[PDB]
Amino acid sequence: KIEEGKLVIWINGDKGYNGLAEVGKKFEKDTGIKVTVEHPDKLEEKFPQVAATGDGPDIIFWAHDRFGGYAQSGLLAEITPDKAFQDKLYPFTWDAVRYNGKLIAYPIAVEALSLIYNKDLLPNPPKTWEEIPALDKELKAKGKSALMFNLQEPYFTWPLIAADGGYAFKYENGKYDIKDVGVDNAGAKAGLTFLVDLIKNKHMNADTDYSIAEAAFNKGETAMTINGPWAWSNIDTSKVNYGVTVLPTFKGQPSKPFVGVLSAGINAASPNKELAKEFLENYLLTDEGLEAVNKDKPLGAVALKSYEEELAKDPRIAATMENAQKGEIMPNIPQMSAFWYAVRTAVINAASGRQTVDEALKDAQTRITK
Repeated sequence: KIEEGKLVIWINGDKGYNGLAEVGKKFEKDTGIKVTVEHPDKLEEKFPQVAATGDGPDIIFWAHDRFGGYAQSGLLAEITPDKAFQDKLYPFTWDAVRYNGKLIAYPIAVEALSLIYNKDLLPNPPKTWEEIPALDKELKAKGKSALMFNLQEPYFTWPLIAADGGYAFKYENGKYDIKDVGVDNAGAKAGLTFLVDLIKNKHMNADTDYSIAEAAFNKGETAMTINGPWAWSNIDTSKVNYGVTVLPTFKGQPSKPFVGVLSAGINAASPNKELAKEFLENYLLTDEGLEAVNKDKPLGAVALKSYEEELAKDPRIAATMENAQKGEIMPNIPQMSAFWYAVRTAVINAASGRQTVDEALKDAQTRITK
C-alpha cells in the first residue's frame, strides 16, 4: 500500500535525472500531484527491502535483464500504452515487452554493444573473433593485451557465445524466435571453446573484470583495449582516437551487436495507477518528454517511433537504428532472463575449469528447458 495522491519515480541510468525531473514537475504543475524523482542505485540489494513489504515507488525503471525479476516478483502492474503508442512501438521492441502473449511493459531507452578499439594504434580492427587473440598475441610478447573484456563476470562471456550466431540469434520475416534453445548448437559451443582455449593460450584472462580494466585504462597499462561502449567512458581516459566496429561475427558474417532495450513498469503496490497512467501516456511517452530525458541521456535512446522519426534526422543515430535491425532485441521476459542466467553460469564453470564446454552448455540447456 503506497500513499495515495503521490507519484514516486525511481529513475534508472547514469543520468537522465534532470530531464525526467522536469517532466515530473510539468505533471505536478498540471495535476497538482506531488512528484518525487530519485535514483536509489543498487536496486539489486535495495529494492527487495521495499518489494517484500508492499512498498516502493509508483514508477520504476529497469534494464532489459533486471526487469525480468521485477515482473517475476509480481510487482508489475498491467500496462496499456495508448493505441497510437503501440502502433509507434516497433514489433522488435513491442514483443520484447510482452509476456504470456500479453503486453506488460514499455520500452524507454535503447542501448547496444560494440567493438571499441584504439584507432590511433590500429585503425584496422579485428575483422572477426579469430583476429581478437591475434592482437593479444602481438602484445603477448610485449607484456600487454588488446582484449579487455570482463571475464571474471559473465558480462562479456555470455554474448561471446551468442556472437557466433548459434545462440540467442534468430530471425523470421520480421520476427524473433525466443522459444528455441541455441546452446545445443556447435556455434554456441565454439564461442565458449574460444573463451577457454584463449585463456589457456594466455590471450584472455578469466580474472580480468571491470575494476581491473578500469585501473588499466587510468594507468595506461596497455597500448590498446577492446571493450564495449559502456566502458568507453573509462577507456577514453587516454585521450586518444578510439574507433568502433562490429564485435560479433554471425555465421562468418558480422552484422550488428545485440541490442538491449531498457524498460519500465508500474508498482502493483501503488494505488496511484491513474497517476502513473496519465504521467506515462501524456508525458513520459511523449516526444517532448523523451527529448527532455535525452537532454541528459544519449539521444540514441528511444521509446516510440514517433521519436525515432526525429532521430531519423540525425545522420549517426538514424544509421544506428537502421543497423539495429541487423541484430536482435533483448526481451525483458522473466523466463528469458532466467534462460540467460543458465548460460551465464555455464560460461564461468567452463572458464574456471569446473566442467567442459559440452558439460557447461548441457547444464545450461537443462536449466533453459526446465
